[PDB]
Amino acid sequence: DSGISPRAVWQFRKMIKCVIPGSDPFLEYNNYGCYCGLGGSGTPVDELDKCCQTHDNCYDQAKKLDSCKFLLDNPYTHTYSYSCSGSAITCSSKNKECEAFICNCDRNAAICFSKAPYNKAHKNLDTKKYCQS
Repeated sequence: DSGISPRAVWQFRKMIKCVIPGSDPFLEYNNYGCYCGLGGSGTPVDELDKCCQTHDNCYDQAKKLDSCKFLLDNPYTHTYSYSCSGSAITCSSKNKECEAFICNCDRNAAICFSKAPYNKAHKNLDTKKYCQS
């Protein structure tokens, strides 16, 4: 399997631009700390990492919904509709059950990330050293 995290799923890539400037900010939010990769272990290393853990937990909860089958197999399985004005992000009422749920996971993550300092030293942290459980 590709081992893709929620932060590589297609619509998250778009939504994160509501609050983080730049062309492809999603890349910054993959494989950072102990949790911004797929799953994770150990204690989150900073506030941004805590946001990732919660985002991961949110998608794990999503997996309990029957229409969330295949979620995280690749970036393209689920889409959804949202709008945003900075951190004012609205998940469209017309979203179906799984779509709505992951939109809300992404929204919560985007808002969390808008408040978390980006600590470059933690990008591709040595998880074998710092992320032991």
